[PDB]
Amino acid sequence: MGMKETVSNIVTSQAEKGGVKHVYYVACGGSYAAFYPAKAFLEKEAKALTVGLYNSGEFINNPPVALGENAVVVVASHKGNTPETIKAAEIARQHGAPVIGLTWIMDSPLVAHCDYVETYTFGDGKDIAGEKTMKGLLSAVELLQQTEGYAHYDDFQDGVSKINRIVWRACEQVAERAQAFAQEYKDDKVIYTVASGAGYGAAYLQSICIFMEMQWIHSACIHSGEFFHGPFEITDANTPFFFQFSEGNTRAVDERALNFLKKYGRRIEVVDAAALGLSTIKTTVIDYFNHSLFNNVYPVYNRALAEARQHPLTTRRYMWKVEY
Amino acid sequence: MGMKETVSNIVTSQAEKGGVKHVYYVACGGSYAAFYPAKAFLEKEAKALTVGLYNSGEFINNPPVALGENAVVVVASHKGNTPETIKAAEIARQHGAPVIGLTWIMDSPLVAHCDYVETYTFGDGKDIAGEKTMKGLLSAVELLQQTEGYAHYDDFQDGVSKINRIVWRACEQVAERAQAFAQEYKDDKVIYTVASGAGYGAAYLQSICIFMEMQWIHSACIHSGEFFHGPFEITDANTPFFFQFSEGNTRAVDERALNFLKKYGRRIEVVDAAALGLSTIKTTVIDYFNHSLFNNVYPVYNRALAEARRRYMWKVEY
Ligand SMILES: [Mg+2]
Ligand SMILES: [Mg+2]
Repeated sequence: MGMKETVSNIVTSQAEKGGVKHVYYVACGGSYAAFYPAKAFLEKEAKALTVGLYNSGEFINNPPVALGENAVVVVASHKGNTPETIKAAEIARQHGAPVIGLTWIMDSPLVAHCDYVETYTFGDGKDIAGEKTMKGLLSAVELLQQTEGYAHYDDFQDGVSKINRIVWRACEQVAERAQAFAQEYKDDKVIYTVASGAGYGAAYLQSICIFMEMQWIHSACIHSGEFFHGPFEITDANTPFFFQFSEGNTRAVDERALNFLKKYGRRIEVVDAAALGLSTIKTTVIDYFNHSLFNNVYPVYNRALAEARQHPLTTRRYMWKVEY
Repeated sequence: MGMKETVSNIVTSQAEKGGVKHVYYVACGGSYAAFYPAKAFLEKEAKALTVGLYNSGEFINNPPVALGENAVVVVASHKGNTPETIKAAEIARQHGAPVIGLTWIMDSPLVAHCDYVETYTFGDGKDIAGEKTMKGLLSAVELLQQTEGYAHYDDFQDGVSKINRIVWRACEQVAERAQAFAQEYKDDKVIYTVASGAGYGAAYLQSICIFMEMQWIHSACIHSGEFFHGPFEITDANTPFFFQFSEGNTRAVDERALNFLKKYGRRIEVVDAAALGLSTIKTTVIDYFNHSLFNNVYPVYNRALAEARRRYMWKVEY
């Protein structure tokens, strides 16, 4: 790891200042959700490190008081020119926090405001062990490991060594179902997403990818636990559900939600990490690999849906500059 | 006992165990959203205390390793019978974490599983200074004050002393707009909510109230700062936006998002904290009072909407 080395440098420099006590992940768009696994990892595993996950806009208007020499700030920007994210790195450096930047473009303006820069694999055919989300997690595993010890580091590196094969085989495996999925939902206008736990970020991104295909109403990305309380999303609209079924410690919540939806006869596309072979990653760390699986399989489904859908030229279609 | 005394007993009791290092807020449904401000408070203000906000089902299936003698867990259930929340209190005591319970029902099962119980004001004419969201926050302000010190404790107490009158006055103030809102939106099926910062919880809860009236599609509750980066929730559905315009540190984020929506000719109902008298609270602490304000003014709009308008008969968990 580049990350192992980076964190080792940071842990050395800040020792005299009282150590790393706080980690802040800061990004917008698809870079924000990509750090959700790092946030979930530190919340689950840490005893003496705090973690905060911020949109760049909220961070620079309302930075925490702990921002200082005992904080590390990890910023991400695919192209390295998001103005709010650059200001975050700058505000961090002016408070004496070391900044790690994550970017595809090493020339970018962002780089000039980072103490350390890490890049990632990108595009069709990429190695998943080196992708943006995995680098964000590796920052968290190395900060924990090098400050207080991480009981399951070797299981984790075992996981990193398996995820790429798992994902490539999963994408092949969903191909026929994706086609059928496309025919079944090509005439819907709105679809809900459901998820829980450390892969939720991937579901949130998928909810926005569906929105970008369907372009009608941006629907709620429902946490699985929330069906059992108060209102639930079953009405005369007959909206279908795109259901992220996780491996790991929140699988029991997901199963309870899936059974609920089944008792109401809903239309549900289930995408099950267990059915896609995640289960060879050990129980200790499998929660943290859900995101990399789903986020790299959903494009197969999204491509099929797009291709199954053609629009009259009388229908206005929208495009955006989306932040990877 | 009240929060000040309850926290003193905890600091005393965990003194010889390493003291209190982590706070977990754990609830479901409306009680989850109600602890958003507490979480926001500790993440902004604490240098040495960690904070987590969990739904009970998540917490009981995936509890943090730091759950133990240096954690305080604050659980809330209005009727004190939500099973997941009770299980959360029990798991927390079994790990040796002091458990503070918030409930309206003082003989609920939940009380059997907490070390301390606090209650709150509820119902029309309640004192806002004692409402559930405010006891959540006060738990956080006392935890911070008695462990680490808090620079704005007195400003905070001042805010607490003002919020009741601010709220009941704002309720009267919006009454006529609420009627006009109900007429402009009575034929819509879906409406988005938009908010930022320490009061996001109240917008989330409003998203759920709108859906309970409209009963078509549960739409996104949009963070203001996500309208700076595409994609944007602007389509030919022409969905309107119920916009929570906060006072305090993220008011500039809100203002940018509102100007964007205006530039796009969207249909927007603006509820503005600065228009509704919140600005009497010191800017050092005003972020934390947005929730109490919006949460208590929304009902006026919601009742007007329902009046102006087979049904699903969902019950809310307060
Ligand atoms: Mg629900
Ligand atoms: Mg956006």
